[PDB]
Amino acid sequence: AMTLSELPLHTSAVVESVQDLHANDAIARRLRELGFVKGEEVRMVAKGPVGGEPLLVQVGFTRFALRISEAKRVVVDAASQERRA
Amino acid sequence: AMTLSELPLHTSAVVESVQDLHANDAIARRLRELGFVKGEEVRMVAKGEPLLVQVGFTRFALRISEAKRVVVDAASQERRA
Ligand SMILES: [Cl-]
Ligand SMILES: [Cl-]
Ligand SMILES: [Cl-]
Ligand SMILES: [Cl-]
Ligand SMILES: [Cl-]
Ligand SMILES: [Zn+2]
Ligand SMILES: [Zn+2]
Ligand SMILES: [Zn+2]
Ligand SMILES: [Zn+2]
Repeated sequence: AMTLSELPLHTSAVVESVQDLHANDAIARRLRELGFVKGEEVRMVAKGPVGGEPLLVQVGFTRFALRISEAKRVVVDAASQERRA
Repeated sequence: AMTLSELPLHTSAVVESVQDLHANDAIARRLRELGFVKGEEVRMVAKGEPLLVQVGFTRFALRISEAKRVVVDAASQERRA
């Protein structure tokens, strides 16, 4: 499945779910609590793919800095991708 | 391959290497610089998160994704007090 860690710059996508990386995943839990839920749009604002980290992503009107390991928990719908040019 | 994230509580093991999770892995580079090198002994002192691991006289509080990068020798495991 495509994850947020692979979302190209200036591109939005619809969140499908947030998958635990391991048992009792506090990071995954925190992401869900912050708005990363099925049906909501998330966009890659800066850094990543390429460039490096952190990945600056936006949900609603709030921006978060995520390591690739953190963004990889968020599964997005690849066919919902749209370039915000 | 056995990783530090799998080292049981109060058990020690010898580091084999540090594996990148992705290309251009800065965290992996930091671990290598921190002393997680081939031949060094690492001990799981607190949990089995956070995973508190000790190298020498330094205690590192690692998350599982960070510890999973550190590969250890399975035959080198030792139960400690
Ligand atoms: Cl976590
Ligand atoms: Cl990462
Ligand atoms: Cl990194
Ligand atoms: Cl983790
Ligand atoms: Cl990480
Ligand atoms: Zn993929
Ligand atoms: Zn990274
Ligand atoms: Zn740090
Ligand atoms: Zn974790």
